Amino acid sequence: LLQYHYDCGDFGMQLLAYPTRGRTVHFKVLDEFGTRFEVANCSICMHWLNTGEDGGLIFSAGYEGCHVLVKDGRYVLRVQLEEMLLSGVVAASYEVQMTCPRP
Amino acid sequence: LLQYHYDCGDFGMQLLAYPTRGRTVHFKVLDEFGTRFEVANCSICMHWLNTGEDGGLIFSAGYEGCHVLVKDGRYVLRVQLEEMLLSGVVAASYEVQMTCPRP
Ligand SMILES: *[C@@H]1O[C@H](CO[C@@H]2O[C@@H](C)[C@@H](O)[C@@H](O)[C@@H]2O)[C@@H](O[C@@H]2O[C@H](CO)[C@@H](O)[C@H](O)[C@H]2NC(C)=O)[C@H](O)[C@H]1NC(C)=O
Ligand SMILES: *[C@@H]1O[C@H](CO[C@@H]2O[C@@H](C)[C@@H](O)[C@@H](O)[C@@H]2O)[C@@H](O[C@@H]2O[C@H](CO)[C@@H](O)[C@H](O)[C@H]2NC(C)=O)[C@H](O)[C@H]1NC(C)=O
Repeated sequence: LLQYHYDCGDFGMQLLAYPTRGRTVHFKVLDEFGTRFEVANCSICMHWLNTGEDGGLIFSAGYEGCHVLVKDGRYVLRVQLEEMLLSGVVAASYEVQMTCPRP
Repeated sequence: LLQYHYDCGDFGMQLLAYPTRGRTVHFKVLDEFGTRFEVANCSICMHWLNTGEDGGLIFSAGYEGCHVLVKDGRYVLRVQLEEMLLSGVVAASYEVQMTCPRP
């Protein structure tokens, strides 16, 4: 499987994913219509992509960033992870709802 | 003064500005509430910043990009240009409404 978890900060949250076997990870943000948006560095939307010292991918998003929605007094962002082979095919896809503050 | 003009393309438009005396140019996109957003490379919003061969700054924006509004069957994007000194102070500010297709 794919190792992932998310942390809640003061001004935003970050999602850390660890792919195996040389695979890569693509993050896609979802809106209320189910449309999928590729995640890239975006200062206007408060989206950022970085690699950790352990070799993991880190997607950090501000609470007031693009497509982060407010429901029941909590920040919620629906992100789908696509774990892919170097050929460009998707090996596995996971969907996670980042809800801050937890639970 | 500051030299600028915009061109209408098929899928988007680009704004070209030419600052003098070593000044720099900052592009800010405006929404309907008057809030000012700094323009940077943003694949999700279809905003891009590049420098031309003549040394000018080029801001290209897709017609379906962020804050591009539809009024009277035309794409309209309100952009404010800040011409600044290397000290960080604003020397001059111009506001332009990019309307495509012209007029
Ligand atoms: C995407 O952008 C990051 C920089 O984003 C920053 O960090 C966020 C938390 C945000 O709040 C701002 O502080 C910053 O804009 C790039 O990251 C750095 O990566 C370069 C390249 O390896 C490295 O030289 C820098 O030292 C890094 N910065 C820090 C503070 O360690 C990142 O490279 C960009 N990614 C792509 C693909 O363009
Ligand atoms: C910001 O991004 C551009 C690349 O954006 C591209 O062009 C747009 C029209 C878009 O539709 C896509 O095709 C692309 O993502 C960067 O530009 C290039 O700049 C580098 C650096 O000088 C150069 O090596 C490349 O050859 C350029 N690409 C081309 C096609 O000429 C630009 O550098 C980025 N700016 C910043 C500040 O990060």
